[PDB]
Amino acid sequence: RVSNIHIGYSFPEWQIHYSTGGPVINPGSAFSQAPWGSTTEGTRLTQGASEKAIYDWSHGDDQPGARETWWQNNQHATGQTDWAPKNAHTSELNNNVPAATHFWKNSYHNTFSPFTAVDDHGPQYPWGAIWGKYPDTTHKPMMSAHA
Amino acid sequence: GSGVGHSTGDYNNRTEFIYHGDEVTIICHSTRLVHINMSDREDYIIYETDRGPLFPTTQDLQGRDTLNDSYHAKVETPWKLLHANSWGCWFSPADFQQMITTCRDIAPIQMHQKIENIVIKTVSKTGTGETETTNYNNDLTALLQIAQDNSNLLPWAADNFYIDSVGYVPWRACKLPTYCYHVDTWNTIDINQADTPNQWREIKKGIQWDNIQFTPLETMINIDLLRTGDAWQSGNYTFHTKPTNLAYHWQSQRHTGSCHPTVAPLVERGQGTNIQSVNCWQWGDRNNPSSASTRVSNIHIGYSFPEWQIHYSTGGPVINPGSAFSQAPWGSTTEGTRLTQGASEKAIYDWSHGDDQPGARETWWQNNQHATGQTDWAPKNAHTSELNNNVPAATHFWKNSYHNTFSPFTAVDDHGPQYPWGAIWGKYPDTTHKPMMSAHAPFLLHGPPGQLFVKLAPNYTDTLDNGGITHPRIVTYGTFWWSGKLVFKGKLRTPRQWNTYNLPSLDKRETMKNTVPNEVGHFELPYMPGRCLPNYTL
Amino acid sequence: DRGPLFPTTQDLQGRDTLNDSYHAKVETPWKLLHANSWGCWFSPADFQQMITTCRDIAPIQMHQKIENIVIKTVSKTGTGETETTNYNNDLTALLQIAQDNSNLLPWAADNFYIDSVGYVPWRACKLPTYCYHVDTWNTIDINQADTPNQWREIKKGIQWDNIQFTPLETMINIDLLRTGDAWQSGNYTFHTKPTNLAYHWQSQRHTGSCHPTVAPLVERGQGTNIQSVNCWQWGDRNNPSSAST
Amino acid sequence: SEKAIYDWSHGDDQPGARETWWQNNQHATGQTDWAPKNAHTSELNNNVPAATHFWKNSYHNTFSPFTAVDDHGPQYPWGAIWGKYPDTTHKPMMSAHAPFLLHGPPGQLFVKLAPNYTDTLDNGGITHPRIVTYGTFWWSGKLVFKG
Amino acid sequence: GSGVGHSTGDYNNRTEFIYHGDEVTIICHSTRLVHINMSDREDYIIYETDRGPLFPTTQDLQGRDTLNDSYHAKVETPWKLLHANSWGCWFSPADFQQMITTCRDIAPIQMHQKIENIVIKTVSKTGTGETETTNYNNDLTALLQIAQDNSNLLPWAADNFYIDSVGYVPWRACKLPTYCYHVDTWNTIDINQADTPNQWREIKKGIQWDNIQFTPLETMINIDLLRTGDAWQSGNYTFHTKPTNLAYHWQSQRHTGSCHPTVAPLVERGQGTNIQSVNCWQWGDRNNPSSASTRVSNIHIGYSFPEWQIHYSTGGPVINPGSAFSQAPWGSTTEGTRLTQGASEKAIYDWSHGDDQPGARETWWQNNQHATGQTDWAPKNAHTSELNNNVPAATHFWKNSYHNTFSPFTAVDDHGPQYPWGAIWGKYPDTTHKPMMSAHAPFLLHGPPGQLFVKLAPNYTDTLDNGGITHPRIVTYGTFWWSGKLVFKGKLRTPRQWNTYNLPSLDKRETMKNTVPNEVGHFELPYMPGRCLPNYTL
Repeated sequence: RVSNIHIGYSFPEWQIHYSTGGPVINPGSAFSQAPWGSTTEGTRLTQGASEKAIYDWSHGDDQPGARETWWQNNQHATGQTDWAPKNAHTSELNNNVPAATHFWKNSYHNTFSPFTAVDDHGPQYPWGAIWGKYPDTTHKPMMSAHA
Repeated sequence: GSGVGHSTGDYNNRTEFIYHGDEVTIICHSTRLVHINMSDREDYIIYETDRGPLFPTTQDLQGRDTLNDSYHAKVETPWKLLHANSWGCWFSPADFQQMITTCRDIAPIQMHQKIENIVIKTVSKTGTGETETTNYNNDLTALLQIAQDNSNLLPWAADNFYIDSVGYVPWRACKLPTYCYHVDTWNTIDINQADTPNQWREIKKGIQWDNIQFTPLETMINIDLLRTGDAWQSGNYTFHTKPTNLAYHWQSQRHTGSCHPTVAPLVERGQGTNIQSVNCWQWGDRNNPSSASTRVSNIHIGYSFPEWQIHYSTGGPVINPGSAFSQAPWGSTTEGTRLTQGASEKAIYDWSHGDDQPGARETWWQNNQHATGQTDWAPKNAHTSELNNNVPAATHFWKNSYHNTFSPFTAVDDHGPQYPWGAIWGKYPDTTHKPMMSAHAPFLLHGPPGQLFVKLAPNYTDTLDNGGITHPRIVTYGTFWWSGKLVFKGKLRTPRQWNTYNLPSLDKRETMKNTVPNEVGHFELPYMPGRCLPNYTL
Repeated sequence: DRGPLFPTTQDLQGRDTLNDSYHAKVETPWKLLHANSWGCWFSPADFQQMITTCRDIAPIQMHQKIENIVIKTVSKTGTGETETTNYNNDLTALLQIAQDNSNLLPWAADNFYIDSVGYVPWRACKLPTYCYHVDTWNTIDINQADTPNQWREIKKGIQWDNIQFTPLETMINIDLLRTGDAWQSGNYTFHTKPTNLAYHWQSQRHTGSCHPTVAPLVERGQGTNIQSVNCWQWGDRNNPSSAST
Repeated sequence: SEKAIYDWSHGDDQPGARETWWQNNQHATGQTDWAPKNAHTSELNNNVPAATHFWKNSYHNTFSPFTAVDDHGPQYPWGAIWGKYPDTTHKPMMSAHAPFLLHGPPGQLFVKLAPNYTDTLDNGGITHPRIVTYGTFWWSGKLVFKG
Repeated sequence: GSGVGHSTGDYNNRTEFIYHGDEVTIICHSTRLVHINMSDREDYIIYETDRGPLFPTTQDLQGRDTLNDSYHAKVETPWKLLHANSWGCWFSPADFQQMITTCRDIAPIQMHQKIENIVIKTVSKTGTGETETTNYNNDLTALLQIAQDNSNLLPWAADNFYIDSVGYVPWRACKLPTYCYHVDTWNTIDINQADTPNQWREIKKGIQWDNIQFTPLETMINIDLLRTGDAWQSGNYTFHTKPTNLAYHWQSQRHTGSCHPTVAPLVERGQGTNIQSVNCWQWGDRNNPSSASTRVSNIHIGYSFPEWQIHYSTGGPVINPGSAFSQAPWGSTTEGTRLTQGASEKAIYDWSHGDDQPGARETWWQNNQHATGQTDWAPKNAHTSELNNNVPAATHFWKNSYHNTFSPFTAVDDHGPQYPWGAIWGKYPDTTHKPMMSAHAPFLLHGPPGQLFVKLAPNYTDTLDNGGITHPRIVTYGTFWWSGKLVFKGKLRTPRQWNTYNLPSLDKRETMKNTVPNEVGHFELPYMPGRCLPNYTL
């Protein structure tokens, strides 16, 4: 049914950009893999632009001389979850059900469009950065991937 | 005076066009009689739904059939929702033609609305058997209760996406849809599986109860109780938005800018020749040939998108729309082969909304046929590795791909207003990134016009026991008169060309006699696009 | 016509169809004069002066003039071999000038064909003729269901029903000038943003805090990345914690 | 990358021929992202991906809300200084050639010689000869920049 | 400054639409380049003319062929006449569409005009044989002489009935017709004779010399001599007239008033039945049946006239027009059988006026096809002696008569404006009884806009002898730029109906591509009627 906007967008993930400085990750949008069966214990699905913090005794860690890891799947954001292997597209949208041909299951594409409403990570305690810096470029980013 | 026997309002449904230099002010009046009856229950309820019709129970279509899922979970309220959001509510067919002929762009300015001439009465069946007699007699002391939600505390259900609104025809009575809104539920269908391909399976299905949000209207907003002699005023509402363009754009990326230098033809019906060697900016490392196909440009008009993109979300599968464009250049026609590819859309509507006969639903499929400059259809595009004087090889050329070419350079354009059935306005989501443009309603609002809820207060019998088991109530219905005024402003249109235009008419699929009433009074409102006249983009 | 090097055959199976210049225009008797280009306003040393000494720049205001108008006619009396031509003034003759301020006419001065006033100040210049596109469908199908590795044209031609034809005479006021009078543009003020005159060399791995390392002890020695550090990593990954992720 | 084709009237050495200058944009190395060289993998964790779950050769559009990017900038001699926005609901975010996009661009200036007819113009349309005429005028302009 | 090398004017040809509430102000600018050359002679002359082509020299068609007489007698003057009277002069096709779409009625308000940028030059042929060379070189001292006739002392020749006016296309050069006017002559042809029937004979033919009136312009009005550096102003002219209605009327005498009482149909596609016994005013002594055919009415719409009425006058045979109406209800069609009966008219026009190709003349026959309410065609009417409950006998009924039913009761309606070629205004005759309405031009004026005369002063050689035999003069021609501004005012039109209109377009006989220029630049202006939209009369 028609709608004015779309919530979320697929992105090739994890996108490895080989740049002039070296390979990097190009992030996708933040979302929870919980609707798809992800859990901290058991099978972990990293797909949601999840991130891990590595920290030591000086920053919020229990014992000296070791580093502790906290992996945050962003588990409360379930409305934004769009994961490209699960999406499909068909050629014609009508009263007929598509054929085996004219249906494409497995593609990875970037659906970010003028219609997409999306949402960022937000503040992460303790370890998240509060602020960040814009680059000076003709096109500034629309939103931040961490801070 | 005021009381039982004095009328609280009058009937005004008519439009006004105020012309001053380079400015048009349209004042739309709409008055409708609304037939309301007692709620199915006095309680809020929350329930899951079935999948829907034509959802697969088997693997035989191997998942391609799962687009049919309507499954969801809602909280249904005793309240009814009354909104005017649609074009056919405010305009008659001749008023909308007047607007789209004489105006360049338009925006809504301010709005207010009223409810008055409230009548409530009860049904008493004394028939006691065959040849049964019913009596309809007033309850002078009885309450219609009205709640306007100004601060938008309640979830937004009035988007006109189910075309449930006040009627289009002024002299007919109307009925309101029941208000209800979604609750959090996971619906995740896996059509692509590692172990077992060509299968579909549901991973997580059900209501998520832990964080569920349940909001009654009683706790959120003040409710006004009205009797037969008093009336209700909305107050003024002011839109904050941008005008929408009433002209369609025919120019593609090769219809804009300076055209390639040519040698004019000497005779009649002769064609010019492109000069081979010219000064040009070319893309890539290419001088030969320097052609209009490859030359630099500041912008690009249109973008490809995977279409139709089926997004399997936490709530279920959805369509992720592409840009609106006409498939006519590729041979699409309403009759014959239909190409749905342009982000086309169909309206389903009934006798209450612009339909000819009662008891049936009519369908209007709009291919957006005037927008031919924006048309970009991914199977037809290609890409090559090197752009130079050489023609690419079989390798280094990719024909069939589906990609999203939306970039910083793309200039694109929306659907625009659709008469009768299109929504006038819509609501932004609150997210860090707001959408750049709307896929249906021409105007997205941060605060949209407040939602207006209407309900009949219950009339109990004498047997209410406080225990909960027996709370009968006497059958009751009511009617009230809804008035509203919406003001638009726009820019006056003047001829930019020598030759005559094609002024907005009736789509070839419609004829004039089906627009006017019948021997029995049946007629349907015609379709008109909000953009019926061409103009230059750049 | 299509243009040079457009395929007439299927031998290159559609890959050759990028060469299409086909279009449809309305050509006007008017000539177009614009200064839009960098080489018009700056000399090579002036542009070097600017890009050396400035961070960013934007245009502010502009005006222009036309004057010292001379019009004359050609008279060939030669009547055969050893032909003589005479160039003599018409004192009463008109140059007509139209400035389009409200942008009612289609926009043809983009400098994409590099047709502009000359770059060299001491040389004479000639203007391109003004013309603009009309609505036409050109749709080539290089990807077909029935017959692959083919190309076919679906819709080709001018769309006459809604066509727009705008003369300058009806849209804008035209000024007629004789040899003694001159023409002024009036002032024009740009509204825009500055553009940055510095290029950026930093990639996504040249920005931000660099990975912690152990500095080299000797000359031409290279530092070593510390294996275990505090970091924010993408995904569920501590090992290795690298500048890549 | 883009190439300019220009003649003696515009910055060219010899008359009667056209010269070509291909500009690879060679100073902008930080922005370089070339799709055949990028890759994406399914899971990002301490494990190295398998042969499956790694996709080398794809071509996708990674433009996202997070991307900071940068345009061509001014090109001497031949680059356009300004350009025109299209009127559409979504205006482009940045220009692919001219450094400055304008809503109203500088007005277009049109020039024509009025016709000088002979005495034989017949009003019928068949014969309207006109005497061969040419002209010269001097164009002056002043453009002000600030930076 | 001013002199040889300074231009005296600028080119403005464009229209402006000023909208204020219920009022429209249209300001039309028109500027044209006029090519003028030396007069055929510097003297006035007076001469008779031949009959014309296809006039009978024999009795074989027994007089029916004598309608072809063009015979007359004129006084031809060296002056040329320049008038803007026509619709196609002031409006472009899109401007006229804008007007007739958005306005109810309109009238011209004020007008002024100019002449400037005067160039005069001479032709010198030195070729002296084959391969001849001509030189075109300025005479800086030479005179264009201009005479505006404000008081209307000269006979009125600018009626645009020969469609000789300033050109319709702004970018093309124009040429003026020579001014000349009739002198008194008797032409009387007798097609009905007592002695010898089925013959034709001329009684009195020739110029009547005794009372003849000969008026030069030199004696009547002041003449302005202009050189290349000076320019000419008209002064302001103000029209005094009434607006003309831009809506056509479809209602006949049986489409007006209260309709006969009927019983509505119960089903779909059923038709109602007229109630047999009703209260009515009937004509005559008649109650049975009381039918919509016979019932009283205050007025009558339309009148029959003998048509085509050929009036044999003292000047020759003429057509006496009937009222304008459509023959479409009777089965007339442009293709197929054409019925000319409605006071229809044809325009003959050339490349200079709205025609596609040079060297040929194109014809447009306008049946007035939107006016169907006024249609009264005498062969179809009948009359009977008694009007009562009895049906008339074979006697007392007259079928085939041709009579003029114009009466005090008749309401009738004129042609209205015809684009491009119709005259805007006309001139009243001075007679004791002025006509009630016009047969062509929408506006009849007492003082019409003054006639403007233009002439090149003669350039003699040195051989002028004062004896009259030798007065050679050097071949000279000129060009000047004519500017004018005509202001119109009218009433804004608003929708009176629910359903959409048919907005003014292009006649089925025209297509859009013939309106726009060609590969070689050939195009023709489309026909539009000034009344393209319906409205209720009474």
